[PDB]
Amino acid sequence: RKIDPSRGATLGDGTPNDNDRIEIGPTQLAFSEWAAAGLQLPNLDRMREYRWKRLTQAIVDRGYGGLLMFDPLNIRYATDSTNMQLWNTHNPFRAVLLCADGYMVIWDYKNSPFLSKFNPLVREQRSGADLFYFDRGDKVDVQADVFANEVRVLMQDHAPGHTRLAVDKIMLHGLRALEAQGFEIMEGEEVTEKTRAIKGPDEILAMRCASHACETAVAEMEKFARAHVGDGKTSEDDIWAVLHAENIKRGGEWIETRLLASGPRTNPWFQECGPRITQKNEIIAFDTDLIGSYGICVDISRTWWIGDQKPRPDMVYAMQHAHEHIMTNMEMLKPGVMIPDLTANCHRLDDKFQAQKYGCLMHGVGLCDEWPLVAYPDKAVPGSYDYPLEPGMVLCVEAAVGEVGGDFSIKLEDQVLITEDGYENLTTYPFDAALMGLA
Amino acid sequence: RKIDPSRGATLGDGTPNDNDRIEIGPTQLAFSEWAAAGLQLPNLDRMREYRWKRLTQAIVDRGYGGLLMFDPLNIRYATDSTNMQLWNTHNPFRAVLLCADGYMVIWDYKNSPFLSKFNPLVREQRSGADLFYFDRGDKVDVQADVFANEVRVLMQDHAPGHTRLAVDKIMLHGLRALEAQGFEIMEGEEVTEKTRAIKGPDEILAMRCASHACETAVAEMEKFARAHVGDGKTSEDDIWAVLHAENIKRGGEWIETRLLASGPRTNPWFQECGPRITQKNEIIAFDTDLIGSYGICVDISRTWWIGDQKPRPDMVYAMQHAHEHIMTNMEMLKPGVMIPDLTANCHRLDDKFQAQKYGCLMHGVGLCDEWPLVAYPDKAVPGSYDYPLEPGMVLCVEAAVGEVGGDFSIKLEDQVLITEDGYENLTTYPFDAALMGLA
Ligand SMILES: [Fe+3]
Ligand SMILES: [Fe+3]
Ligand SMILES: [Fe+3]
Ligand SMILES: [Fe+3]
Repeated sequence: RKIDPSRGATLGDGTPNDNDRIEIGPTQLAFSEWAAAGLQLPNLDRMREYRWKRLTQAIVDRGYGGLLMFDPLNIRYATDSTNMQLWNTHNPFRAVLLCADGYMVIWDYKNSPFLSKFNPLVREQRSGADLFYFDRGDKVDVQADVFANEVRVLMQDHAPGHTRLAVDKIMLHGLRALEAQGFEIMEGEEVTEKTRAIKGPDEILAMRCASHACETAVAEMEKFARAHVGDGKTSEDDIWAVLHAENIKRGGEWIETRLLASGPRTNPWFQECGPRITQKNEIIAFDTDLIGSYGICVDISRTWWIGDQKPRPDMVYAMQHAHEHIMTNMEMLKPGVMIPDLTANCHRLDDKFQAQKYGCLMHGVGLCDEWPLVAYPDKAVPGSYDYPLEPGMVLCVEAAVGEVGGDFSIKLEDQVLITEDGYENLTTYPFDAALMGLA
Repeated sequence: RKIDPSRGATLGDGTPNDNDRIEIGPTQLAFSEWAAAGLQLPNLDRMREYRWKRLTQAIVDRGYGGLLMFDPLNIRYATDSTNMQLWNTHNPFRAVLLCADGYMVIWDYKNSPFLSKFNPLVREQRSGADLFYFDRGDKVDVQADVFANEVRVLMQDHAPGHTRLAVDKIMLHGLRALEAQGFEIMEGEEVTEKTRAIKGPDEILAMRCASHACETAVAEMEKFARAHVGDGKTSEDDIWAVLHAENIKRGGEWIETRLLASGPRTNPWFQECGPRITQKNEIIAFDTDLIGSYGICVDISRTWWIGDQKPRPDMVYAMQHAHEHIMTNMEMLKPGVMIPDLTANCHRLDDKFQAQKYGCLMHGVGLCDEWPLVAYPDKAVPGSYDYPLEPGMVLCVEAAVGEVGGDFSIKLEDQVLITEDGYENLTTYPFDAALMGLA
């Protein structure tokens, strides 16, 4: 019956206290750690209502009649319902229509209409939005017309007079079928990215929980790495596997990249975690890029020195330079600052680090990496992100620091909330004391 | 610095014996187990040439000038190059163009041109194919035109006279820009799915290795589950986490679904792995849906009974029925058989299992789930997959067996190669003896 005997009919996040329920979420392990940490749990019903209201408002503000979503991350934002998320990312079997009057319909996997029933804001569970060759072979086009006619009828009933339908991403068969029904297809991502960019109070609570769980998982990985690196057998993959397992054990969902590398494989950055046998007296740098508990992305980066010797002075300087970079850049953060002014006033990396610097100095984060992208001045494009920061935005602040042809790089990154009058760094994970020149 | 001291300049798959190399792949753990199991390793160079030749021929055969791929799994097929695959699945930053003359170009993440340089069949490494709102904000359109003009010039030089460009999936800004350059956009998935459907000799060797690694990882998971289920603490997530870690430790890449469930959460099927505390004397059913070593998908399902008591008779019957289903259907497999004849002649499940049966009785598999999909008679669509099986195809054979309103389901699934004369079941994982009604 109850999954948590110490509680009544509901868990702390308001969901049912029922070991046999369909809905998943954080494990008892995660909840125990969070309670011991004194973290306030999100109320999921209020969270789901917040997102839905805000997304509906976004449609209305643009004078659109609706938004059609095939990206599982947008579907997750709109409904909080998951279904084979990773398979869904490259197999578009799922769709959500949200109309300007708030009416929301999901076309789900035929076999699994029950996966969104926990959210009453999802008014209908249908099927048949899977318009790709694996699922339908030479008969995609017939179903594309069935599906587009369904969307037409829903829009006639729930957004009469509107011809503009925003779509995040759709297969060409789907696009043509919708256009044949008389829709003008608008850019759906411009709707979803800007909506998702402002977190409500429950999303922020959810993120604090996910962040705590992610930092716990990383601490397990550090413990494992410092204990086993340089034993002649332990690989990058061995270390990284710890993060995978500890995330899953806390109700997390997946990891977006393979960004953990050791020794000379840290420079250039973006070499992937693999079989390399790790060594004593070497750098290990990683980036969590992690979809964690409550489906919230925790995106932080740390660089470790592991060995009996001291790190080289150039490693210490680089680490200190990287730290100075993100602390200076996050100090720019407060409501009302224009994104291009972040670009213009950002901390200046030394010349020898300019060539291999990161693809941005900041980016948004929520269910994954999100709008905005804050480019360095030499890559920034005029008229691309002319908007101010607002309370409720969350930005990761980045530093990649390495020389061309060098044998190491530093990667640091913290996750930062915009508050009413400034910012709050959510990330508490320590910086390697030897690399920081403190030890 | 060799990663394998017992070898010369190359590893057994022909790749460099170099601990510090960029290229990732199977771990020393995986290679060690495969050697002990007596498995011949693929030659990756010949594998990569096989795929590239076959895909180029597919373009030529259709009278197209090129194939443009944004799906990371098609990119993986064409180049064997990974780059944040999971991030890529829902962030289309990457693109590969293959022209009718075999000329092949990748547009990669700006910061990482080196990630595909190990494959000399990739002739150029460019950037700027990232046409989505996160990456470019309100200036996607400008870059979409830059990108489309580059594709035009390449097609002019390497497929002159062709206007037909196959595209698997592209953002609408990209579609509009390509059509503005005079391209007729063809269905790219019809090209990629049919090409990937036939595995060459080295791909089959890679799949044998991946299958062995995955089966090893599942055996670790089974050991964990049988030792810890019913301790009042161990969750579905705890058990599943073992598969995650053991896959990563062997050079695997990710898991596509969350299909592991315990007790009453197995019925209906497609309930996701979650926080449920597992119980003694209960069914656990799961589906690996796993992207494993060498990036090969291993897609198998097993159902376990764990407890001091015997399974109920209806459980044993359902298991035997499920096993009979896949063995009977698998027996249909040999070259020349038309896919809808598989549909027409499949084993018939008992009436009480029909309503909740699986979405297909078979589907292709390679780098992930692939064409064809073999539907049950009541879902099959005429003219959707009118094609014969061929040697080198690999099909998973499925069984979901459960009653409406029931408190358990069985899920069984094996991965089967089509041979010159018939079939070869690649899957050797045991079936639960107690559920099979054996002492
Ligand atoms: Fe990151
Ligand atoms: Fe980041
Ligand atoms: Fe499966
Ligand atoms: Fe399958």
